[PDB]
Amino acid sequence: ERYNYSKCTVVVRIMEFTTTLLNTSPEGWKLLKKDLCNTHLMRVLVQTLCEPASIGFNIGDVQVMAHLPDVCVNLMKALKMSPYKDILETHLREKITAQSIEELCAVNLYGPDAQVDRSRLAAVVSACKQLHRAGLLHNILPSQSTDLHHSVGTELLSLVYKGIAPGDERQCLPSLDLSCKQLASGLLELAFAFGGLCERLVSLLLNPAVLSTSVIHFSHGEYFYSLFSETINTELLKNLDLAVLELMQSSVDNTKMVSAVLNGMLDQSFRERANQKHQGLKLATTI
Repeated sequence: ERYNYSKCTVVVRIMEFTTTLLNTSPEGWKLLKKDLCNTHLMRVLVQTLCEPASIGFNIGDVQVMAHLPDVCVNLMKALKMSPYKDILETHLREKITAQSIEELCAVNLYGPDAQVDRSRLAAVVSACKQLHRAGLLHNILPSQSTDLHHSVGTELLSLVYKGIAPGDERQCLPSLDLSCKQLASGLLELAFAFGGLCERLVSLLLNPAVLSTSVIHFSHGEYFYSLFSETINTELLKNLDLAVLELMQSSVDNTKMVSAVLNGMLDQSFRERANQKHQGLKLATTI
């Protein structure tokens, strides 16, 4: 009860100290050469990022861990804008995230082994979101073959689009718990953390593939959109021009979908008008 909270304070402040000082100095790299031996704290940082409960976070207490990711992101960012990324770029990338990470997590199709899987799934998704927050994610992005970052577009489909569908065996449709809701949202944010997916995304939408059930049939894309509505339409809005042009023109023989998706565009656009005014007027003009 006390040793934890103490050392939690201590790590949080040492991280804060590093970032706000060993970086805010314009020639702080000389200080880095003074605090030369730091690989230790790098691994501590990354262990917190990846498995916070191991160190300090171990309290799980809402006020402290609320600010923990913010500090982590800021420190990560500082290490970006400063040199000495090699230790970052290596010691973080090649250890807490890899290609095999997504597949080796992807194996358990939300199995009854509940207390196990979505744990590390969520750990990874939170961590990667935090990375993108710091925007060092692309350094963890491995080299691919096409402008479309298969790295994450593929995990999109192979985790949800294939994942949500039991049509490969015509078994019972897997109901989603709020656990599944939040996990899916995280995965979607992941997919959308990388530019150049939306076209594939609408392809995943405007697909006349039909799901089976319970005997009724309903278009799989309709399920996918109806379920993850807010995140989808959000991201579609995030690149409104490209999505609009593709929705209009790449789409033929599309009655239900194109309608519904455009309505959703308009809707979730209006839903947030106090937040901004330059988002829908442009959407209106385009469509």
